Amino acid sequence: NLQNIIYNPVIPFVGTIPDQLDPGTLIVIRGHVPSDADRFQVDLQNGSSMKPRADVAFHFNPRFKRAGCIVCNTLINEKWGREEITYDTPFKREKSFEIVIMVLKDKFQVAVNGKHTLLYGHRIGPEKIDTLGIYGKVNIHSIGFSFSSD
Amino acid sequence: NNLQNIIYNPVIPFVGTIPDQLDPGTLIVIRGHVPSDADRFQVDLQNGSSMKPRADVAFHFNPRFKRAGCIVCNTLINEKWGREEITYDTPFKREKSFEIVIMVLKDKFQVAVNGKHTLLYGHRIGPEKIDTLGIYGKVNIHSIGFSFS
Ligand SMILES: OC[C@H]1O[C@@H](O[C@H]2[C@H](O)[C@@H](O)[C@H](O)O[C@@H]2CO)[C@H](O)[C@@H](O)[C@H]1O
Ligand SMILES: OC[C@H]1O[C@@H](O[C@H]2[C@H](O)[C@@H](O)[C@H](O)O[C@@H]2CO)[C@H](O)[C@@H](O)[C@H]1O
Ligand SMILES: [Cl-]
Ligand SMILES: [Cl-]
Ligand SMILES: [Cl-]
Repeated sequence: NLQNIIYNPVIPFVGTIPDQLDPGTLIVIRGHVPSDADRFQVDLQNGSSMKPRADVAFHFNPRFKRAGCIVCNTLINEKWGREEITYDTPFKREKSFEIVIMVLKDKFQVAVNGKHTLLYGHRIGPEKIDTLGIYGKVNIHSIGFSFSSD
Repeated sequence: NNLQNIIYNPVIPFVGTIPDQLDPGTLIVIRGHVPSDADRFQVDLQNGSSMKPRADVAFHFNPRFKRAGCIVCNTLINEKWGREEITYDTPFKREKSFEIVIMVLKDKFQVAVNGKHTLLYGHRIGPEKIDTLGIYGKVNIHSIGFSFS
């Protein structure tokens, strides 16, 4: 059911999501971490404004320093909320990945390389998300959606 | 019989509490028969048993028998149905017995009937929210049991 919106995008990438993130929607992102990455992020946004910065419903932020971790959070009206830090991370420098974000009624579920990684409860209604951004030190092969509606 | 909380010949419609969480690898095993004149039946994995307002249905597994037959799968959230996922390759038949095995995975249900893979259904509600098994419609149930993880 997977409809890619882009292949091999320049980073940072900001694109419109062409349908609503209804429960059962999948987001699939394939890419590769450069050898000298410190971090990258996948942001599910309400719009693409820079000034002031668009709300980030779901900020998914792998960080590579020390033992590595993933930080998840939400940006509302240019303020970050409570960090949810996952210390069990599958990402590594100079390694390829496939991220699958499953949109559920109450939360996102993320799996990497076919293995569950983390959950993150909705803080912004997922119906408000219309934009996906990818930022930081990462190579992206593809970004696709499997919409519930299709 | 390694199954757990086995019930025979429940009264239909059946609404029962699932006796443990639907963790990955959990099985729900339902043996029964399709009446000769069935239109449809359903197996519903529900968040509670409220009738009004109607409990959320994480997984509605709905064999339909008109025309060439099919299985409709869907989810009910806050009393509204989502987009149907229709399986046209259906193993069910009027007057035929079945054994349904629902395997719960972290990201989907995997359903087999009489030992044959039937369909996949990706989660729309987290399966940890499911505490209730409903069986409704034109169907005969011989047994229900579970294999937990
Ligand atoms: O919360 C996501 C957000 O983190 C910012 O950095 C935080 C940092 O994670 C924390 O350990 C420190 O105590 O506060 C910092 C200031 O906000 C990042 O700057 C931002 O890009 C997001 O990743
Ligand atoms: O989707 C499950 C749901 O279907 C309802 O019937 C649908 C029907 O399948 C569809 O063809 C039509 O467009 O809308 C009907 C109402 O949503 C059933 O009423 C319900 O019991 C479930 O089986
Ligand atoms: Cl940021
Ligand atoms: Cl949920
Ligand atoms: Cl119904």
